[PDB]
Amino acid sequence: VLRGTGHCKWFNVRMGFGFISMINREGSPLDIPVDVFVHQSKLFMEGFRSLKEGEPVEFTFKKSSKGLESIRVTGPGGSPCLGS
Repeated sequence: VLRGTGHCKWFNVRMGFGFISMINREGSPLDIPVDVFVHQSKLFMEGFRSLKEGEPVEFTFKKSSKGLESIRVTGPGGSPCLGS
């Protein structure tokens, strides 16, 4: 279980998932961003779960055979995500 921070790259509510651009990993700025998969079920917020393109996020994630995958995604300071 690693942590990172960055921003929603895209999120498609019809698909129920999207990607986060990670720009900081384990507390270190990255020289090139790396994307992280995010499914609606992992979004920390009340009511309908989505992300808005560009919204800033903090998250835990893991490695898998299908790229990096988020475990739990919040807005800044662990606050709820905003969504679209």
